[PDB]
Amino acid sequence: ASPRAEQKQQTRHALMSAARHLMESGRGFGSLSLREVTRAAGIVPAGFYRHFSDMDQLGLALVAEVDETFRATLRAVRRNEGGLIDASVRIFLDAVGANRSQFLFLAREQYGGSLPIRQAIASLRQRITDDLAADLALLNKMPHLDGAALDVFADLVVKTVFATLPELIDPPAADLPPHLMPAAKITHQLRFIMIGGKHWHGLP
Amino acid sequence: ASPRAEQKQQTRHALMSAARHLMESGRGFGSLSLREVTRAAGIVPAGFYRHFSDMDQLGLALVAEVDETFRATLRAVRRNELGGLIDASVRIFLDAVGANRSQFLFLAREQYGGSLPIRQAIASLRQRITDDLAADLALLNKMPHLDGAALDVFADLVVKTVFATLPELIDPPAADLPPHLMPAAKITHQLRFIMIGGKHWHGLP
Ligand SMILES: CCCCCCCCCCCCCCCC(=O)SCCNC(=O)CCNC(=O)[C@@H](O)C(C)(C)COP(=O)(O)OP(=O)(O)OC[C@H]1O[C@@H](n2cnc3c(N)ncnc32)[C@H](O)[C@@H]1OP(=O)(O)O
Ligand SMILES: CCCCCCCCCCCCCCCC(=O)SCCNC(=O)CCNC(=O)[C@@H](O)C(C)(C)COP(=O)(O)OP(=O)(O)OC[C@H]1O[C@@H](n2cnc3c(N)ncnc32)[C@H](O)[C@@H]1OP(=O)(O)O
Repeated sequence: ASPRAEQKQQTRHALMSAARHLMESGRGFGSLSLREVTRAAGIVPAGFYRHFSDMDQLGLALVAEVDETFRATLRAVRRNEGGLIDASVRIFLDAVGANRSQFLFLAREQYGGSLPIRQAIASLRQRITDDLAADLALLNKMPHLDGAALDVFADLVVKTVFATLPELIDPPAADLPPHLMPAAKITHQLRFIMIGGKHWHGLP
Repeated sequence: ASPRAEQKQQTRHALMSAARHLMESGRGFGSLSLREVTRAAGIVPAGFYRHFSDMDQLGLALVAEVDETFRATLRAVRRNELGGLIDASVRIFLDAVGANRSQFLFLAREQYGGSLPIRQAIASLRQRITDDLAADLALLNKMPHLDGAALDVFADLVVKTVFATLPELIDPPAADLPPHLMPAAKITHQLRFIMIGGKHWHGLP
C-alpha cells in the first residue's frame, strides 16, 4: 500500500466535490479551470497532479461515481416487486433530488467538448440499459421478445426516464395539469411502454 | 420605419452566428463573454446593445431561430404521406441535425444551463412542437379512443424519443454497433413500437 492512502482519497473526493459545487448553477465542465478546483479543495495548484493528470481525468472520475451507487439500486429494486414502475421512478427522482448537480452534469456533458467524457457517459448509460434488458429477460413477462428487441425496448425505457431531466430543474407552472407533472408523466409513459410491450412482435 | 434596418439585421445575425461558432466544440452559452462575441462578429463591444440588452437576449434570439423553420417542416410533412410518416419525420430531424448541428446541441445542452429564461424558452419551443403533434394526431384521428390528455402525454413521449437520441448523433458509432441500435434505425423502431402501443392503450386513469 501507498503511504497516507486515506488522506490522498479525501483530497481526491474534495477535488471532485469542488468540481460539482462549481457546476451547480449550470456551468459546463469544460469551463472549469484546474485552479478554481484546487483552491476550493484547499491544496496548491501543483497538488492536482497527484490525483489527476488533467481535467478530463477528473471528469471521468465524476462519471465513474454513479456506476457503484445509483446503478446498483435500480438493479436491486427489480428483485422485490404494477409497482416496479413507481419504485424505479422514485429511485431516479430521489437520486436527482439528493445529487442534482451530478445528474445535470451527466445529462449536459453528453453535449460537451470532451470526447472521453461523452463516451464514458454513453457507456454508463448503456450499462444501465443492459442491466434492464437482462432483467426483462429474467422476469420473463415478455417471452415473445428476443434479445435484440429487448435491447431496443430497454433503451426506450431508460431514455424515457432520463430525458425528463430538463423538467426536474425548475418548479412546474402553477397551471401544469397533474398528468403532465414530471413524476406522473414518466409513470404513465412507462405503463404505456409496458402495455405496448405485450402487443409488439419485436424487430423485423 | 427605422433607418438602415437590413444592415442592423446583418449585424444581428453576425453576432448570432459568432456565438454559435464559439459553441461548435461544446462550450456552454453561459461561458461566452460579450467581448468575444462582438470582436468575432467584427464590431465594437458597445455595438452589442443596439441588438441585445444582455447575453441572455442573444441566447433567446438563438432559440427563436428554430421556431420559424424546423417546427413548420414537421407539421408540413404530416399532411402528405402506412409506416411512411415515421421515416419522413425521422429524416426531417436527422437532416436538420446534420445541417444545423451546433444549434441542436445548444438546444439540448442549455436545457441544463445557467440561464432560467433560456431554459424556459427551450421548454416552450419543445412544447409547441409537442402540441402541434398532439393536435395533428387528433386531426388524423387514427386513435379515436384517446382523449386530449392522453394525446399530450403520448405526443410528449414521441418528441422525447426522437430529440433525446441527440447524444448518439455527435460522434461516429462503434464499429461493432448492431444495425438495429444505429440511431436512425433505433428511433424508427421505437416510434413504430409507440404507434403500435397507441392502438392498444386505453389512455389515462
Ligand atoms: C427541440 C425538439 C426537436 C425535436 C423534434 C421532435 C420531432 C418528433 C418527430 C415526429 C414523430 C412522427 C409522428 C408520427 C405520426 C404517425 O404515426 S403517422 C401514422 C398515421 N398515424 C396513426 O396514428 C396511425 C397509426 N396506425 C397504425 O399503426 C395502425 O392502426 C394502422 C393499421 C392504421 C397502420 O399500421 P400498419 O403499418 O398498416 O400496420 P399493419 O397493417 O398491422 O401491418 C403492416 C406493417 O406493420 C407492422 N406491424 C404491425 N403490427 C406489428 C407489431 N405488433 N409488431 C411489429 N410490427 C408490426 C408490420 O411489420 C408491417 O410492416 P410494414 O408494412 O413494412 O411497416
Ligand atoms: C445515466 C442515466 C440514468 C437514467 C436511469 C433510468 C432508469 C430507468 C427506469 C427503469 C424503468 C422501470 C423498470 C421496468 C420493469 C417493469 O416493467 S416491472 C413490470 C413487470 N414486467 C413486465 O414485463 C410485466 C408487464 N405486464 C403487463 O403489463 C401485463 O401483461 C400483465 C397483465 C401481466 C400485468 O399488468 P397489470 O397492471 O396487472 O394489467 P391488467 O391485469 O391488464 O389490468 C390491471 C391494471 O392495468 C391497467 N390497464 C390494463 N390495460 C390497460 C390499457 N390498455 N391502458 C391503460 N391501462 C390499462 C388497469 O387500469 C389496471 O390498473 P392498475 O392495476 O392500477 O395498474
